[PDB]
Amino acid sequence: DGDQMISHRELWAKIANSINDINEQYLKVYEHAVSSYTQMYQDFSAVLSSLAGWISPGGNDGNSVKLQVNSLKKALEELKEKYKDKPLYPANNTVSQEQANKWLTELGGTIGKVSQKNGGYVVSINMTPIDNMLKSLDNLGGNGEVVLDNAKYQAWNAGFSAEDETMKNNLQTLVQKYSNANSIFDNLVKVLSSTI
Amino acid sequence: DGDQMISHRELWAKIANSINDINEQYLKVYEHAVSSYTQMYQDFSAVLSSLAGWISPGSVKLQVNSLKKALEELKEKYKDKPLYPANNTVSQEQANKWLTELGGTIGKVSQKNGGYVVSINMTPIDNMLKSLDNLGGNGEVVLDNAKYQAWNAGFSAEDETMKNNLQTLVQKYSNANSIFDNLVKVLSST
Repeated sequence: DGDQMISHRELWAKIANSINDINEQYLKVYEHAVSSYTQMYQDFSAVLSSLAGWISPGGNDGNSVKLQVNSLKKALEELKEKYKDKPLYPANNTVSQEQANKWLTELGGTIGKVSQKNGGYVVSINMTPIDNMLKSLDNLGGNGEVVLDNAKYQAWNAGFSAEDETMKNNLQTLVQKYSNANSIFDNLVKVLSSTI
Repeated sequence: DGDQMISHRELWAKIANSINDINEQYLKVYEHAVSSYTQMYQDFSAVLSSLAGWISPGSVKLQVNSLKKALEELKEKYKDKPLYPANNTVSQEQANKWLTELGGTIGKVSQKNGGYVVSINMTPIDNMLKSLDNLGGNGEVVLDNAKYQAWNAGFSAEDETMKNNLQTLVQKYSNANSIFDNLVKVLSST
């Protein structure tokens, strides 16, 4: 109904109510999701740095690689256990199942995963790239340091860097979605100051 | 002021005026800048599609004068085909607003007259012309195999910058439509 009148003063408060609702239920949700994933990937970036001390030349001739997988497996698993309790959304407590499912679609099923903490749910960080690394590590043969000829170190590192490339692509699109979310908020502010 | 009454009908009109303004002043500006830069690179493929015939054994010999006549023609065709605005000029303050939005790597603020435009940054085309210079030669050059790889690597690096310059603009434009789409959605039903 277009005849419904509203004061300029009532309109200012309704705008400030909608803006605050958006920043609280959309902007700050997107920012913390980006926040949690960079810090997750930053800790994984610390394991790639420590990977240098876990790979040295080995073998009879010396062309091969001697990767201590137990040290690398230990670091990737501690990274998993660190972020079981650090979800993308929400930042505090839990929310309903459909609220966790609504923000799973908005963020992406690849980046996040809906989990129940008993009663309430969260959108936890999807650790599929890390878990894919661990089982490929688990299949390398032996339960310790493995001598990897350049042909089969070629195959493992190609898949290891791919799961690393996945988390970067995941972080890139999460950063881009937050960039557009801030731009939608910015435009939504200018469109409403247009009324006065 | 604060006590003046407004109808829901008047609010719809003030919002439709802004969505129209955003389409004319933001989306269609992106649509033209993407197209104008796309036409240039598609024309740059000329010096590219002719590179194979301009290379032959000598060592390696390269027709630099032909490789240079075509690049200097590419700058002439887009000397006055700017990225923003599509027509006439704008303010310099208005032009710098879009130079930052599109990045100083693809745009370049120029003073056409009293007004300003954001022209296409032909620095990669300039970069290749200056290294085609340093090669020397009467009009055709014969190069050591070590330069031809050194030169062809840096030349293809300038083409790779224009390729990444284009798709970066293509994704910035597609994200602009994504912002406009969701901007209407939350406004269509707040």
